[PDB]
Amino acid sequence: MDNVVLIGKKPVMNYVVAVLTQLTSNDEVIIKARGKAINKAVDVAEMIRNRFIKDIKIKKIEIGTDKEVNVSTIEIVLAK
Repeated sequence: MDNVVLIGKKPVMNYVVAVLTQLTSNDEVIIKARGKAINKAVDVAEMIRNRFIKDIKIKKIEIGTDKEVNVSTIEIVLAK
């Protein structure tokens, strides 16, 4: 399995646990989200950083647009 966590409609805590799960086998985890879930992706990354793995570093943040309608995307890479 890869190291990506797709942030969608589930409650923030579910993704916080999914990110912790990925961080058990990887030193890097990629959080991706689109549209209104972008703010939840940031909440998730901030929670990991603030409360669980305080030494965690944000290796990369990239924004873009996906698809007859455009939708904003964010990708946040967390690294130990």
